[PDB]
Amino acid sequence: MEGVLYKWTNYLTGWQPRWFVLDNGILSYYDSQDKGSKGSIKMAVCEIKVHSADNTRMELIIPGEQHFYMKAVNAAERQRWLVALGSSKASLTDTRLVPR
Repeated sequence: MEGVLYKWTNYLTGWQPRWFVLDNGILSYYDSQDKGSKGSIKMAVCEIKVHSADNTRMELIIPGEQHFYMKAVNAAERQRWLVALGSSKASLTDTRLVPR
């Protein structure tokens, strides 16, 4: 699978588009669909977090190593990425009650 996902940089530069490519359990990310990758992550050790409130955002977390925040172009895209990235994983759902 391949396509654009936005990567959260920081509060100032915010969402920046990158080209992502999933192959053999490795999610690689490039500046543009155009020589070799400029980065990658091992899906095998990665957890994926998604909030019920939002339909495009997702968070990749490598326990003990790091956490990032991604955003698909649209809701349909995100689902597509989720199936590809996480169909083999188990899910754990938590609900939190907070002051209004």
